[PDB]
Formats: sequence, structure tokens, C-alpha cells
Amino acid sequence: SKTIWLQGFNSKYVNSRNGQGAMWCDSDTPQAWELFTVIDAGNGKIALRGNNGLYVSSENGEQAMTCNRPAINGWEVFDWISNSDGSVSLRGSNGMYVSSENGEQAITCNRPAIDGWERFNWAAA
Ligand SMILES: OC[C@H]1O[C@@H](O)[C@H](O)[C@@H](O)[C@@H]1O
Ligand SMILES: OC[C@H]1O[C@@H](O)[C@H](O)[C@@H](O)[C@@H]1O
Ligand SMILES: OC[C@H]1O[C@@H](O)[C@H](O)[C@@H](O)[C@@H]1O
Repeated sequence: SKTIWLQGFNSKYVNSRNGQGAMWCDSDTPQAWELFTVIDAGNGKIALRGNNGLYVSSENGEQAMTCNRPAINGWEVFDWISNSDGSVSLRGSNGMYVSSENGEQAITCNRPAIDGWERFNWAAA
């Protein structure tokens, strides 16, 4: 039921970009576009509903990640990985990890391992 924000390796916050184009980890402070409702999608999987009421997609790693899907299936469910330092990682349905890409390009879900860029600090809004 909880609304959260996600802070990437570069200290900026994950931004839905209002469903226009790709998501970026580029905002200074968490505001409306940086808030995501965590959705229990069944069997330990989660989805994320953005400010626009649409759902985050891995895009199967074929393009940068987006927040424009009107319904959850799948590319829209993720494993919520709880890391030892209290950070979170997200694993898409293709087995790859959501990456802030250090804010140098739009967010992706095509990297097979958790490194610095794939670990997010988070908090309930
Ligand atoms: O306040 C709503 C949104 O406005 C946009 O102009 C900013 O880029 C977002 O970071 C913010 O969440
Ligand atoms: O379409 C596949 C997906 O559909 C969703 O409605 C389920 O909750 C997911 O766990 C499933 O992988
Ligand atoms: O059905 C698997 C996936 O197919 C894609 O074409 C859709 O854009 C995704 O939203 C969906 O989860």
C-alpha cells in the first residue's frame, strides 16, 4: 500500500518523467514524479505505479525503462531484493537488474549483475 521514492548511485531520485519517453535517475529531490506505489503482484513480485497511474516496465531490456503501461503483466513485475546495507535492487522478468546508469543515460533493465548503479536507497514517502 506504500508510496516510496528511490535514490540512485548518483544521489538523484528515480523519475517517472510522467510517462513521456524514458525514466531517468535525475531529480534533485523526490516530488510527485519520483513517487511510486509498491504493488503486491503475487508470489513475492512487485509492480510500481507512477504519478500518472501507469506502471513501470522493464521493456525487456530492449529500450530504456518506461512508466506508461495501463496494466500490469509480464514485463511489469519485479523481484524486490533486500541488500545487506539496507538498499534495494529490482530484478526484471528477463533476469536483469534495474540500473540508474549513474544518471548518464536513461534507466535500463539489461545488466545481469548488481553493482553500484543497480542499488537504490529507498523510503516510504
Ligand atoms: O512536481 C512534479 C514534477 O515536476 C517536474 O517538473 C519535475 O521534473 C519532477 O521531478 C517533479 O516530480
Ligand atoms: O502476465 C504475467 C504477470 O501477470 C501479473 O498479473 C502477475 O501478477 C505476475 O506475477 C505475472 O508474471
Ligand atoms: O506480455 C509481455 C509483455 O509484452 C509487451 O509487448 C508489453 O509491452 C508488456 O507490457 C508485456 O508485459
